[PDB]
Amino acid sequence: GAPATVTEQGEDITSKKDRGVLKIVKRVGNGEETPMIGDKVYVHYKGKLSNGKKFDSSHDRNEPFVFSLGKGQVIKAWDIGVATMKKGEIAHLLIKPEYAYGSAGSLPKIPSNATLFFEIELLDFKGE
Ligand SMILES: COc1cc2cc(c1OC)OCC[C@@H](C)n1cc(nn1)C[C@H](C)COC(=O)[C@@H]1CCCCN1C(=O)[C@H]2C1CCCCC1
Repeated sequence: GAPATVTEQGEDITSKKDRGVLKIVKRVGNGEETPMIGDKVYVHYKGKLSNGKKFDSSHDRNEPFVFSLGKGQVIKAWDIGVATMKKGEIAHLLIKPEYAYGSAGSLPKIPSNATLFFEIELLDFKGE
């Protein structure tokens, strides 16, 4: 399914080219601006352990997930991946633990050495 597809076909958007963050554009956005560091960003997402079944989803709380880009309020993979997204874009990310919660994990939700999969819809972003 979608995680395997990202493993097979996604682009590596890491600087190191260690395949730590793999991306597929699922629905193209408009604009020519991507967000830059400091911006306030609005998304809807669905996220899950890659080997898991149930999502954490913003829709389940019926409100968008807001954060500031590059300010370390979210995992390194979101800081990296959302910086590549256009407004209206839907992207799939697959993320190795080094760009998420690492060998320490983040229990109870995230175990040690967890790979993570998200679908992200970029709704909007505004400059600091
Ligand atoms: C490790 O803790 C969590 C991880 C994740 C979600 C968590 C969470 O408990 C704080 O709560 C979901 C409740 C919403 C409103 N939320 C998200 C955050 N703050 N509040 C942002 C989080 C503090 C950090 O989350 C992230 O950096 C990423 C990207 C943004 C969306 C949430 N993220 C997660 O890692 C989720 C997990 C995704 C895989 C399945 C388990 C949840």
